[PDB]
Parts: sequence; C-alpha cells; structure tokens
Amino acid sequence: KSKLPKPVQDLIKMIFDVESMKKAMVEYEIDLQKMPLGKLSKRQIQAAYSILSEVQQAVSQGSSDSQILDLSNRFYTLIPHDFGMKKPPLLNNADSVQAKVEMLDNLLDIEVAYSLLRGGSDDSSKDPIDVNYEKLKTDIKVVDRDSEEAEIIRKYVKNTHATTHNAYDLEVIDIFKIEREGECQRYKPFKQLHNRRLLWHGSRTTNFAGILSQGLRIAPPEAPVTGYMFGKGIYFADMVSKSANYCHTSQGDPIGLILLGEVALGNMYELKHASHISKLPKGKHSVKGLGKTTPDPSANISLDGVDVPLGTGISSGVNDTSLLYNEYIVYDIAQVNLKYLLKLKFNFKT
Ligand SMILES: Cc1cccc2c(=O)[nH]c(CCCN3CC=C(c4ccc(F)cc4)CC3)nc12
Repeated sequence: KSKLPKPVQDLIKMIFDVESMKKAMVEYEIDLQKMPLGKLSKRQIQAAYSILSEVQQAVSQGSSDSQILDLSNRFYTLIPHDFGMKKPPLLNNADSVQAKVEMLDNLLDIEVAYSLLRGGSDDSSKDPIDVNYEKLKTDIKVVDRDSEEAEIIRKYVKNTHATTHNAYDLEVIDIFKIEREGECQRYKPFKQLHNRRLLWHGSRTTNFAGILSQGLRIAPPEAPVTGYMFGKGIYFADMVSKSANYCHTSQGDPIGLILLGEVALGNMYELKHASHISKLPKGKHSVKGLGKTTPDPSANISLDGVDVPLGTGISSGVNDTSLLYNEYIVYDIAQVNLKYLLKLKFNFKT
C-alpha cells in the first residue's frame, strides 16, 4: 500500500476527494440533482462564459431589455440553479454577474479535479494514493517542522495575519515544499525579471487538484474581463489574510490549503480602482492594487533575491483607494512559480 510520507497521503485524500466537490457547487447554488458533476464539462462551462460575456456588452451598452432577461434565462438552462425556491438573480448589473464568474472559475479547477480522477485505475498496484499523487505531476516534500524554513514561513502567516481579519486566527498543520514538473523551465525567462516576491495565492482546496496539475491559471478567452477587479490574470496577496479568506473554510471544514508563489512582478502598474485589463501597457509587467496596509517595508527578508514581505500589518499611505491591502497581478502564466503549500487550520475566534 502507499509508499508516501504521511501528510502527503492525507493531502491526496483532501485535495482529491469527491464529496467536497459537490459541496463547492452546492455553495455556488448549483443544482446537483439537475446537473450532476459527471456533467461538468469544459465545454458547457466555456459556453457559460460567453453568455456572461454576452450580458456584459449589453449591459454597458443599453440593449433590448427583451435581451437581458433571456440571457439570464440562457445562463440558467446551461448552468442549472437549485434556487429554490426564491427570486432568481438578473444578469443586468455588474455584481450579480461577477458572482457567477467565480463559480465558473471554480467549476474549472473542480472539473479538472474530478475529471482528473476518471483515468488511471482499476488500481491498486500502485494503490489510491499513488496514482492520484501520480497524476498530480508534481512532487511533494514535507518541510520539517523544526527548520528555520518552516520557521520563516510561520512568521509570515503570523505577521501578516491582519487586524480586520481577525477573526478567525490561524495555524500551520503541515508545510509542503513543491516542484511541479517542468515549471522551472517555463519560469526560466522570468527567473531574471527584477522585482520577484513570495506571495500568497489562496484558493478553495477543490482547486488544488488542478492547480497542482495545471499550475495556477487564468480565465479563458471566453470570460468577461469585467468579471474581475483587475481583469484576468493571476491574483496574489501579501497579507496572508486577503488570500486565506478565499479558502471558504468554515465552521466545518475549518481546514484549508494555501500557495506561496514566486512571482515575477517587475514593473508594477500601480492602480487603485478597477481596471478591466488583460493587456498590460508597455514596459509594465504586473498590476498592483494599492491597499492601505503595507507589510512593513522595514522587515523585508530576501532568500535568493525574491523579496519576502513577512513584515507586519503597517499603514501605507494610501487612504484614497478601493482596497485595503495590496493585490499583485500577472498576465501570463509563465511569470509564476509555485514554491510552498501549507495546510491551514482555521480556528474561528470566540
Ligand atoms: C482576487 C484575489 C486577490 C488576492 C488574493 C487572492 C487569492 O489568494 N486567491 C484568489 C482566488 C483563487 C483563484 N480563484 C479564481 C480563479 C481561478 C482560476 C483557476 C483556474 C482557471 F482555469 C481559471 C480561473 C481559481 C480560483 N483571489 C485572490
């Protein structure tokens, strides 16, 4: 039976498991009993991205209101809601639409998770940890606990536990190091852009089955570039909080994955309200949301000339803005390299 170190095995059984896939889908409203995730298709999801984009032209451009209502009604058929009852939401504003843009994001990694699954195995020989983990195409080291490395890391969750989000408060269950296969290569280019930074990528867990196979990713062509504060790239945080929220760990599951990426920022476009891009102007190689808290300048460690902002909840001078913490974005995928995972226990304050 498996081989593997032991939270690697559990990591498999957490990130690879069927029940919870239904659970996300459920919380986006999705009507499992209409639309079973054997449905889930790259295909029917991609079509849905084009209808939410359909609604967007039209909303920012007047439109038949005899269009809008059916594009909503189109949005439904293809992605069946358990609603239900109660008065469904209209795709004729920015908000409700963006809402449905997350569900599809997620639908994407969840498909890739379950659809992942389906391959290897009447097997067995090679048991059900090493075949999933085998298909991850990723390798997983357990950082020892006592190490200055695990140490450093834990300062970083510490100090950038933020103010406002307390609360919950937070802790490190396991700490995995990762090379996924050949991502050195791709990043190669980007191993020599200036301004590189370890930042959090937090996501709902159900996601990491195909973030570990597909690498972190960006919305398809089909998707509303209005669906996203900075258009569609790849979003990242420096406070561990802004990211950790995205695990959607609740009172139970309270337990939840988070990435630490190397990211090749170079020249930061600094921004404060939304910019709907996907094209970055010339000479600029990432977007920055300029939230009012910065990780205190002061403390900024750098192993191999990546910066790490494990510095603590300080106030930036931006009052003026739409954010309260920073938000780094990069618009293609090569500019990222996954370094650590961490398993988190959410520990929800009293
Ligand atoms: C906003 C934002 C700002 C700052 C930090 C975070 C953060 O930590 N993560 C995420 C959400 C995680 C990414 N999710 C949306 C898009 C995904 C995606 C993935 C695959 C895919 F193919 C298309 C989109 C995955 C889930 N959003 C953040």
